Amino acid sequence: EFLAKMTNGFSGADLTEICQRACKLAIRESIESEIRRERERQTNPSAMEVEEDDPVPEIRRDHFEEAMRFARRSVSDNDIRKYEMFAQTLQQSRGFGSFRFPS
Amino acid sequence: EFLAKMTNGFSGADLTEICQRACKLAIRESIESEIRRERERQTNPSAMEVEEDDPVPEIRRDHFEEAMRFARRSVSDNDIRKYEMFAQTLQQSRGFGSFRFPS
Repeated sequence: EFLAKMTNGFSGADLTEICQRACKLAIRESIESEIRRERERQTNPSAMEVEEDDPVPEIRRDHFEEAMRFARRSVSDNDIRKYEMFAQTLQQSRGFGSFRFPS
Repeated sequence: EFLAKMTNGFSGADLTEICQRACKLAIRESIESEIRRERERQTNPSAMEVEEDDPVPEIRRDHFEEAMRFARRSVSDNDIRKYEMFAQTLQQSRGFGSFRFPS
């Protein structure tokens, strides 16, 4: 809900990217963990991995807060202004309005 | 009031003409009467003009109904459409609308 009143003029095809961006960032943190989990120096067989790491089982908040910094509105202000000018080029009761019938 | 809901898209400078048109038509009927009032044939001095004619002491309805037939809208539909497009080129809350404050 905080993402709602922060992204005002974003199109629907744009905030479907920032969740794919935060997904991509969390996969980057997961493979980052799995490239150093097997990189154990003085790898003792004692104290086995019966407790798993499980570093990122879901998207955290700072993944969103980092992926949100690359947000970008696709449509400009000049094209939403173009479609509003097309809505008024369309009629939408282009005329009198608010009349009544004789008794 | 019947002239109101009959002249819809007339400008204010246009129905100030049709009352000058009905005035001009009633003056035409008044001088029409005064060009035949003094044109009495077999003009007897008996039965004097102690009762005046007074043919048109005000504008009648058919003066309006005849002058209304030469009504003409000055502004077109393309220029009222131009000013509405200028109203939307103007902002008039060109944006979000309808937000609230946190509790």
